[PDB]
Amino acid sequence: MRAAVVYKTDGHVKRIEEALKRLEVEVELFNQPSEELENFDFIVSVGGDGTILRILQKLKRCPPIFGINTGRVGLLTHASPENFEVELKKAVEKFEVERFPRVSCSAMPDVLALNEIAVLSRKPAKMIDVALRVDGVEVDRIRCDGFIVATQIGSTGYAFSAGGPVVEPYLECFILIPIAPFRFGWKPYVVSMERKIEVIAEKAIVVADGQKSVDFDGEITIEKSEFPAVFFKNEKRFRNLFGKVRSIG
Amino acid sequence: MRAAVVYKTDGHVKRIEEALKRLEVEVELFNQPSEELENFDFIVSVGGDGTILRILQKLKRCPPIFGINTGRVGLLTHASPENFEVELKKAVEKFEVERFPRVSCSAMPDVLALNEIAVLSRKPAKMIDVALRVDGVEVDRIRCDGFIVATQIGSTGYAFSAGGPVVEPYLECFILIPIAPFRFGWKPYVVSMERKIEVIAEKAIVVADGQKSVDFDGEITIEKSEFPAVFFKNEKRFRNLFGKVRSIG
Amino acid sequence: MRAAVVYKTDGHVKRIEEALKRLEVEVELFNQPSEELENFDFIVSVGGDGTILRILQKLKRCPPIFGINTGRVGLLTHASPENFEVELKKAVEKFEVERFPRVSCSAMPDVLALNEIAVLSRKPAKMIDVALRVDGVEVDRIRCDGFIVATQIGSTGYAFSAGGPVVEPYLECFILIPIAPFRFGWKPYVVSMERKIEVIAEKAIVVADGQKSVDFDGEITIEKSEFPAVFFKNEKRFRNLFGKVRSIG
Amino acid sequence: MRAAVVYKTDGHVKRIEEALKRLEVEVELFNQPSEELENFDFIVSVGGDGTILRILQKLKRCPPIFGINTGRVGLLTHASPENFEVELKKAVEKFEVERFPRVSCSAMPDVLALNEIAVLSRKPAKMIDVALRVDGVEVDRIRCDGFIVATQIGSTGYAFSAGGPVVEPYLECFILIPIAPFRFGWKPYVVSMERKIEVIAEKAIVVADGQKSVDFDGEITIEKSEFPAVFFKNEKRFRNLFGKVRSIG
Ligand SMILES: NC(=O)c1ccc[n+]([C@@H]2O[C@H](COP(=O)([O-])OP(=O)(O)OC[C@H]3O[C@@H](n4cnc5c(N)ncnc54)[C@H](OP(=O)(O)O)[C@@H]3O)[C@@H](O)[C@H]2O)c1
Ligand SMILES: NC(=O)c1ccc[n+]([C@@H]2O[C@H](COP(=O)([O-])OP(=O)(O)OC[C@H]3O[C@@H](n4cnc5c(N)ncnc54)[C@H](OP(=O)(O)O)[C@@H]3O)[C@@H](O)[C@H]2O)c1
Ligand SMILES: NC(=O)c1ccc[n+]([C@@H]2O[C@H](COP(=O)([O-])OP(=O)(O)OC[C@H]3O[C@@H](n4cnc5c(N)ncnc54)[C@H](OP(=O)(O)O)[C@@H]3O)[C@@H](O)[C@H]2O)c1
Ligand SMILES: NC(=O)c1ccc[n+]([C@@H]2O[C@H](COP(=O)([O-])OP(=O)(O)OC[C@H]3O[C@@H](n4cnc5c(N)ncnc54)[C@H](OP(=O)(O)O)[C@@H]3O)[C@@H](O)[C@H]2O)c1
Repeated sequence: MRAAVVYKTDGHVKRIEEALKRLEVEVELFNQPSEELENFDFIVSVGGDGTILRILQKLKRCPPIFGINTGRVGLLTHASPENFEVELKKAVEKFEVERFPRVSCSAMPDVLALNEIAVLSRKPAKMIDVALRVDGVEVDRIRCDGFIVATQIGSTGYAFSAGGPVVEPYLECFILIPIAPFRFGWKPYVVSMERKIEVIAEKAIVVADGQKSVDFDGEITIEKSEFPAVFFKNEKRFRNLFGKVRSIG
Repeated sequence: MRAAVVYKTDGHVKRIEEALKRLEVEVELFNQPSEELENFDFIVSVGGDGTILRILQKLKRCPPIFGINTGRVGLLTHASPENFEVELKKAVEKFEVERFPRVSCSAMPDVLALNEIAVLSRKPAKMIDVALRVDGVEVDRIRCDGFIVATQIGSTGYAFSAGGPVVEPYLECFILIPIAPFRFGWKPYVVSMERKIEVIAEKAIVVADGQKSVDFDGEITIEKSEFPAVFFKNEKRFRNLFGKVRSIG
Repeated sequence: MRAAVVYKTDGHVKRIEEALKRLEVEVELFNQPSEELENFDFIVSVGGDGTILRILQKLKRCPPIFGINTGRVGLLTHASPENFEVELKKAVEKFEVERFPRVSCSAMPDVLALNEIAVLSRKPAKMIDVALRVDGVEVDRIRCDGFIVATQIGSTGYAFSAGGPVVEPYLECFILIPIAPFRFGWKPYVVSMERKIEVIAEKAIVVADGQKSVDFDGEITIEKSEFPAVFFKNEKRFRNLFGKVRSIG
Repeated sequence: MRAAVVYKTDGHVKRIEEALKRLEVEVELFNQPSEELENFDFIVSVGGDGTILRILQKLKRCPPIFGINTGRVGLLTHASPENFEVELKKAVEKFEVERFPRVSCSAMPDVLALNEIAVLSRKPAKMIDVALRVDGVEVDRIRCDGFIVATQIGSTGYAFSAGGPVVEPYLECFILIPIAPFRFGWKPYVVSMERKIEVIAEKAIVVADGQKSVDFDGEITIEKSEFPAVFFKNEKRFRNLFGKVRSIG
């Protein structure tokens, strides 16, 4: 059984490597994400949530991810440098896995997103007229700095800052919310993730998980992909959710 | 086949009779909701969403409800007097039904709520210290005027005014949100409606769908019941939601 | 020179007496607010902002107030038990005074409010239809749990929880904001404090600084009074503002 | 008495020309704003609030402005095509003036802003770390898509969409609010326009009234300038505000 250790800075890589060693696991260190990662039994992320997002941009089929939070808040991580040994041991031996859906939009067919797909204007300080449709029905048209289509996992990211609700990890759904909407009233919409999202806009740009982006004009489609992000089951995922959220910043 | 027609004011009760008559349906009239409605094939509600809420408070087993919106906005209704005869026939003929979960708290053992269970302070202009727990884990503790535990159907009611998100009718869940929270940061939480909610508060009052209340001191649990609200299927429920919401007043 | 010392609990009332001693000031201890306080050169509040709100309720003319916060946050206080001495001496010796307007409403002529005048429904969990006029012009009609009319000082109290903006102490103005407004869109309005505020509501109750209330039906008017609250000049009032607000709860 | 008529389209230029001729006012046509407008007794704007903003960009000394609204909502406007002839005559005959402050940025020494000075990220979908100080005191530090420093006039513009409050036209003040702030809690701040604002951020751009922008790295300061925007007094500005704000989109 071999595993890949991905890291941003040399942080705690030494000890993490030795721990995987004592658990008799072959190790291969990575300076940065690479599609080569698909060829392992599981991955150990060392950094933050951003690290895990970058790792997932290289994966289609996804081996179990165990994340180590090196910073402040880690909604996607399993432990910190302080207790990764105990947890890693439990994860690597119990080998219970857990899945969360990933999305894709027609403008970038090969990209998958865990947090969200954002439609922003190309120039800063410029609005865009965005039309929104889901399962064919026109649900709204609004002028804003951009529009967010996020998963429940994304509810704590960009959507959160736009004023969105925090949604439980285990409740699948889309969160449609505008960024700086110019209208008297507006509300975030929470709909089923089985539905098809269509966003219509001119002189815009699509961004997925803040990584890959492509300029586009007209209309794009967003739906649930077939390749979820996979992690080892975090027994306290729900419990930690509320505490981690109050410390965001 | 027999149907009970419940009305707020006897303004159209005649036309409706001469319509259920044409459809060969035995008809009975009730000026005020009653446990007897439980002995009919279906119920016709004349008035507003409130009318429907008042009817439900009398039903454990719930015959299919066909609502005729008397006024402005009716998220729970099926048509207005301007076209009820048409939509009524399609409903009675196809007889396709739809169900939405109802909840109950321990303070009032036999009452069901379609919108929410709200916990407010007994005296106006006075705060209460509220503690929240779902499935055992402590999720929050905050000072506020009150706290709402709503279903997705209630996401457009009291919860909406407290700044909650608009949630699709076909996505089951709990919107947990405070009313006038006295704290720098706060967010609504959307969790699976399969979980157990617990609200701990002193000098408080519990209200179900705005109909039945009762004072309580301490803990009360809220959870999904076995007796849903049953309505005739509304083929356009999803599309008409966004429109009706923007006109809420 | 004699000064009154008001306290809720026996907290640090001792050392505070001994400090006013070394400053050659005559002391008079009060277990609770009294209209008597008007006959002093200055008052020393020992408790919190609530304590100061309760003291001001019994003062038409207001001798300089010096607050000591034994609580968590005190936007109206000058020091904590840890440094009241140094600050008390500076205040009493330099004796520089600062003033903030107080408001009064027609329903309760003799009452003055430093934070706000709030219009709430008599029964909890019930909305009230509120009409708002400023200087005779109609500004808004809305359904809500209540409606707040606050000063810049109250901007961090009830109005804050209703979603209002924090206004610095030295910018005189009114903050009009509803509690749980039942409407798609709504915004807090910030108008000049020289204007006449008019609130029309049935089955309501008016409250001033959360201390005095009167049931009322019809229309009440609110405007700037002639008896400001008077405190010793607080040099760091402004810079302290932003830190104290983030800790509110 | 000579006046310049600035228009965005051939619209009602003809009828406006006869209207002024019929008033013994010498007129001149301008397709696009010019620094020459400073050489007229008054200016007639045809278009929307944007037209007015673009005209102000070329004026230090500001001759009175009369606005005719082509669009749907014009908070800076005076009349619509349907009745400009009437209002125009009352304006030009009474010649009553009204002034509103414009602020200036240190990154663009000669530009004036009526709505706001906004600091945004250079790249879309990228946050910037923004530090805020007013009158030399540290007020906040937050990660966001941007930050807005608006005047009461701008409170209905960008600040509005960022979730800021509605501040009446006659209450001079600054509105400090972030765009898509990534933090659990946050509040818009309203401070006196006599204070000095300082925004600190790297890899950012400053935009004035959404017209002129420059890249900056470090610290910029914003203060009230000496060159106000001037308009013919709008008798119903205060009452029309609430109506216009509720129709924004
Ligand atoms: N709020 C905003 O203004 C804003 C702007 C752009 C992008 N974003 C979010 O960040 C992602 C793209 O990031 P980026 O490459 O531009 O920069 P980062 O990834 O440089 O910035 C994103 C920040 O958000 C944290 N984060 C990411 N996903 C999160 C989640 N689900 N819940 C809570 N925090 C989360 C990151 O992890 P840390 O613990 O690991 O460091 C980091 O602090 C998007 O998926 C989007 O959700 C937010
Ligand atoms: N926003 C608030 O401040 C507030 C305060 C108390 C109660 N409520 C809500 O009203 C219910 C209690 O009713 P009540 O006897 O006090 O007064 P009503 O029932 O007198 O008032 C409730 C108002 O909300 C509308 N409504 C009801 N259920 C709704 C839903 N699921 N989505 C959108 N609108 C809905 C009703 O419409 P119809 O008659 O008009 O057609 C009615 O206009 C609760 O379930 C709660 O959700 C809201
Ligand atoms: N946010 C809400 O939901 C809510 C509900 C009702 C009343 N209030 C406010 O409470 C006051 C009525 O007093 P009460 O007898 O009901 O309660 P308290 O005064 O029993 O409770 C009020 C709480 O608010 C704090 N507070 C008071 N004035 C403040 C101000 N100007 N800025 C920031 N915090 C302030 C108090 O601080 P200390 O701990 O220092 O006393 C206390 O924690 C009114 O001024 C009203 O604005 C707020
Ligand atoms: N909310 C947002 O996302 C956003 C984004 C960028 C800029 N803005 C605002 O627009 C200005 C820059 O203009 P721009 O070149 O980007 O495009 P515009 O000027 O093309 O767009 C601005 C829109 O806002 C309206 N507007 C302008 N000033 C206003 C004010 N003081 N109060 C209420 N509405 C106002 C305009 O009205 P008319 O159609 O009648 O001219 C127009 O619809 C800035 O001063 C800023 O306040 C807002």
